[PDB]
Amino acid sequence: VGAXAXVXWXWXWXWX
Amino acid sequence: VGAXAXVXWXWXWXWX
Ligand SMILES: [K+]
Ligand SMILES: [K+]
Ligand SMILES: [K+]
Repeated sequence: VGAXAXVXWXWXWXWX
Repeated sequence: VGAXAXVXWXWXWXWX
């Protein structure tokens, strides 16, 4: 849990 | 739904 790549909030593919 | 900012796969804070 923290910052980097995977899932959660930020930049990439999913929902606005 | 698609690319840009929000929730889902990619970079920023969460899990992975
Ligand atoms: K992430
Ligand atoms: K999106
Ligand atoms: K995201």
